Amino acid sequence: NVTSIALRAETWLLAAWHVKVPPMWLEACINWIQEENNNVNLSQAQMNKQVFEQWLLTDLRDLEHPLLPDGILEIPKGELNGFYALQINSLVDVSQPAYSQIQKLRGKAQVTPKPWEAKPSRMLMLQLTDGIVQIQGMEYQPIPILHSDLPPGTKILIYGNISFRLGVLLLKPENVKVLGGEVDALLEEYAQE
Repeated sequence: NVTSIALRAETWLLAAWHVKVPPMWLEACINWIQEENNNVNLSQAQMNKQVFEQWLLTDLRDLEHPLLPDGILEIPKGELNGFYALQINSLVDVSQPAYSQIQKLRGKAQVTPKPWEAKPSRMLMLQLTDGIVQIQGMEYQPIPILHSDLPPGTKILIYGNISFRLGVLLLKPENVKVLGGEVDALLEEYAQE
């Protein structure tokens, strides 16, 4: 009964959202959901939905379930292929701060060229994790769906062919989908700074 529920929920999580979870966490999650709803007989569809929502609010470190390939941090330059439903511990634009510093360092008939210099585009740097390893994700090309206010713990789907350099993923719009969620436990950490 319970294992059947777990197997169907696990298949659904992977099939629908590319989410991968440890069986021990999953069965405990199902038990917890039944005890919360005071209902032992929720439909599979409703159980699937609530399990996914619990996952979105879960700190991936709790799962102790590796997602990323072993050796991504050791290869100086390469490409990552696959679907990874990861977690954003935090993010910040690194472009504006660097540009700012440079500006200060910049300053410190007759015609004079005044060669247009547009504002360097936003550069979001994400501190990512699958709960086991931590890696960085750079906004290599504009990715509007991402923004500096996404809460710590936000779950994000990283997929396709992704180039990486020195432990940093060079993310492009076609490699990202925001799944949402947040980790309350983490919101307490970064909201202090």
